Amino acid sequence: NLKDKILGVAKELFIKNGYNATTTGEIVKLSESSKGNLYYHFKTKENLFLEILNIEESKWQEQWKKEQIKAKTNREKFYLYNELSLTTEYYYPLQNAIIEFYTEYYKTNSINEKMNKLENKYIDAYHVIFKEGNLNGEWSINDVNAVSKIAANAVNGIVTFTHEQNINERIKLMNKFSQIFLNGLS
Amino acid sequence: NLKDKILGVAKELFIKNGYNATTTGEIVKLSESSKGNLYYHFKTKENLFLEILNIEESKWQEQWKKEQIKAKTNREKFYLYNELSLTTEYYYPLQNAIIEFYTEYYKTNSINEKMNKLENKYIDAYHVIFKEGNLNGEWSINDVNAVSKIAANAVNGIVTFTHEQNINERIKLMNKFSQIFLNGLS
Ligand SMILES: CCNc1cc2oc3c/c(=[NH+]/CC)c(C)cc-3c(-c3ccccc3C(=O)OCC)c2cc1C
Repeated sequence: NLKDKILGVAKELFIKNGYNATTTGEIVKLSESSKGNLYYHFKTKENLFLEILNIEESKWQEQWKKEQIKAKTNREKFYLYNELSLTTEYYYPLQNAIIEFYTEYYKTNSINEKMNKLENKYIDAYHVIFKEGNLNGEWSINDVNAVSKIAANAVNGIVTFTHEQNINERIKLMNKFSQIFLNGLS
Repeated sequence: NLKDKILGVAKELFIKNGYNATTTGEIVKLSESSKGNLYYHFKTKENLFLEILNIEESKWQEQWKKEQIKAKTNREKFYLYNELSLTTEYYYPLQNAIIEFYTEYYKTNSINEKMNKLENKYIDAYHVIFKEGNLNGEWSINDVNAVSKIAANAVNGIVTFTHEQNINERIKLMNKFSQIFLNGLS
């Protein structure tokens, strides 16, 4: 494909090198397509990167819905989502390029637009879990939105900053966190 | 002193121009030293930088040692420590060079190992809070090493992926997290 085969070459690049580290010159060569091409449906570079973040967020959200069936109660869904977070191939892998990207493009009032666009799509799973858990009487959370943002970010932090200790240790610290957290909601 | 001069000159060089832009040639001349001296003390730019990172972490501790006195209980120190980590990054100078360096040498066996020892120093601040909170029946934690690692990364998450929200909202969410988390230990 075209725009679709570029979005891949980019993803690979942003993940492998970082937001700046990778350039359009690079993208184009390996993607194999005149630069101008990129300019059509991919206005700027933020547009391309912001693009990938959306697809990646969506791919992940989709994977989770197709896997959350294995968790009967919302309590389990909390535990599970946080566990899978550590192993997916989606979105989380380029959380580091997001750190760059923000610091490097953080002074454009276009900053909080698509950038908050994601916030909402990223804390969604938690909103459902807690909301539904509230209905489902698994706990009573007066401020679902606050708790979802906290959980989302706390978890993202655990997945992103412990990227060296052996995988199974991670799975366990994560489960201890999920435990302490939910325990604090009651 | 000349070693100290170099570190000082280099730190400010990193702040203004960032990690990748700062050159050792500039570091050598502005500190009135020499390539050879720089080599003898640090071997490489990467290494000189990690060195600064270590000096900075000690200042942080010294700072924390003087600040925690304002918090009588450990429950209090936890809240206070999480809030300081959030507010200071708003204006920590090197923060950028760090984000820049952090990703550059994030897949490097050598550097990544040294960096992990650096975070360990951060993580200890929590260890102390939890061990002491134990000896005071503020809570009972039988896996302090684990809970410390969780606090650190959870907090880091909240501090890192939340720059779009306004500072009052971020601080409110952080104190809420501290509350939720702390509650899950009783
Ligand atoms: C009141 C003066 N304020 C300070 C504020 C700080 O805010 C920081 C925010 C961050 N924001 C999230 C992306 C990250 C990553 C590191 C920080 C460090 C840090 C940087 C390099 C090497 C060691 C440390 C360090 O302190 O390491 C162990 C504690 C830091 C240090 C001091 C003194």
